[PDB]
Amino acid sequence: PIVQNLQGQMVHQAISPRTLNAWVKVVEEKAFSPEVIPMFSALSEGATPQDLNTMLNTVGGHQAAMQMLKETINEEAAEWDRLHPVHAGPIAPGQMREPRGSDIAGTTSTLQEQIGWMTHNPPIPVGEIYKRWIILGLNKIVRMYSPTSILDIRQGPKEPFRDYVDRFYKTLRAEQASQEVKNWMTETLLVQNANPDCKTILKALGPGATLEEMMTACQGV
Repeated sequence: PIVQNLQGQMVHQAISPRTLNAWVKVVEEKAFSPEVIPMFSALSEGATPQDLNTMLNTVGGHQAAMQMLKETINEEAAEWDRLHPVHAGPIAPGQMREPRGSDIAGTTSTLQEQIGWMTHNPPIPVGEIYKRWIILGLNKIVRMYSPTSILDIRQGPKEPFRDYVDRFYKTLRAEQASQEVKNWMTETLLVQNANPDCKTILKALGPGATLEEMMTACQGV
């Protein structure tokens, strides 16, 4: 964010690696929970647009979510521009050119410009404005969740467990997800999503049941 020199200038300080590591941990752990939003807001306190983009690049592997954020950001930026039309005239020595939507998203603006806007009297709070757009995006992401690409693969009441396993793994293989997410899918979701009768059998197996043991256990259930 922004800090003052002993020589009095407002200068930029990169987000701490510990704040960044915390944010990446929140996303890893709190998948798409409403809980992500309040955390994002706490962790991004004081952030310039550059800092906010830094936080997002850190969780960019979530491509479907990043795509949703992009569309929200483009939409809000477009409305900002409608409300804040470009004015071609000269800028008075005591005025400051207003930011465009892309300046707020950090795309067409420099850190120096972001800081100049943020610390003006009164501010042009481009960090807070961009943060609101991101939050609009995050809310849309959580609200949409209720996915189908794995989560809605459920064993049928009369489905042979070997067929369910096949469907599950086929769906799994076609996804673009990190390995740690896929590991949770194979080790816990598969049982989680088995039918009532198979799940009860599966949950009564030992600590280290192999998938072949699982299929043996649930055969004709």
